[PDB]
Amino acid sequence: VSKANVPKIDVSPLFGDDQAAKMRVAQQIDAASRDTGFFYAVNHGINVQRLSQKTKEFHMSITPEEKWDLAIRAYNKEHQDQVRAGYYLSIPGKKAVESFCYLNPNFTPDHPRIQAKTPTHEVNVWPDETKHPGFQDFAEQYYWDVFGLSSALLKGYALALGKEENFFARHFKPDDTLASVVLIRYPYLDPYPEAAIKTAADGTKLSFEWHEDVSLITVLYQSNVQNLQVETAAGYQDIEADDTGYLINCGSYMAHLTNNYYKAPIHRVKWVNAERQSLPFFVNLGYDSVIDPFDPREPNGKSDREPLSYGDYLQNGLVSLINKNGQT
Ligand SMILES: CC(C)[C@@H](NC(=O)[C@H](CS)NC(=O)CCC[C@H](N)C(=O)O)C(=O)O
Ligand SMILES: [Fe+3]
Repeated sequence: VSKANVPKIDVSPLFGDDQAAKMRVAQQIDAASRDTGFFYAVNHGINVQRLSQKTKEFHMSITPEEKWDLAIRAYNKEHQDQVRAGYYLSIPGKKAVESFCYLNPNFTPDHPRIQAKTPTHEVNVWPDETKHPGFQDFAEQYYWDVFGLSSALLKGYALALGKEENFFARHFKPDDTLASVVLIRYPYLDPYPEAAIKTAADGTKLSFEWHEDVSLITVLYQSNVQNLQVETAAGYQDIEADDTGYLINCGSYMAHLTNNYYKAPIHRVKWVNAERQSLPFFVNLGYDSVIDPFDPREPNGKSDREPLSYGDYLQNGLVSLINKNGQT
């Protein structure tokens, strides 16, 4: 098994006003997006230290009672409004991973999308503050820290594609973004239940099967345990871990709107028996956001693809990923 070329790109110019330096970042984003589809964003300005410090613990201190009380509807029929946000329980002997998903903190009962009961919008659920002091504050703060990094990255992608820097970011707004954070725990287990291990066609033991991400881009922090592989024509290649950087890739909404010029890389999660964290931020637009497709391979830039509303894209994609790769 070979190793994927995953360049480390200093993204710090994307926060500044040196326009040629921003173009030199954009060139690197373009090159990576046309190669394996992954890069590490470094010099990103976020305190990923601990982000990790916490997150395993939140993880290491929630009880079964609290898990049921926060569980999504797949695990708790009483919680019919929790499709996306809440706790995703492990099933000892069967399913090792567990996770906690939250959405835009601005989705409250006052928000018109909550009032209208629009699909994919939910009010976040949180544990008791006294049992988990500082957790909600940390998690909401983190959402906006990674929102800020993601905005800057979106400026890089726009410039890489020959657009003005706000081409994507103008649709990525605190008042309506459908972006989500997931705090994932992958446990060490001895014995590890074979029922929680999948076998790929090529024989590789996996925790999560091949997929394209449902996102515009995905902005991922993981602890220092190698696990991800990306598909290339020559087969799957290992993505090296880097617990100081953010691993970035495009999702299928980007592939759609660029006429597949920036493909959504197919990737999977190898099985590794080690305690680790996987903390994605899925960069989603607003429910009504529409980006007009274009084809940067064509002299006239024109695409015949239909502009997709982001919310309907997300509703279709999240359901499809559950059906194909299982309830997480
Ligand atoms: C590699 C990570 C992205 C992580 N995988 C994942 O998070 C996988 C594949 S991208 N993602 C999902 O299942 C979609 C979660 C969507 C979320 N509940 C929401 O409503 O927005 C892992 O470590 O398994
Ligand atoms: Fe993924």
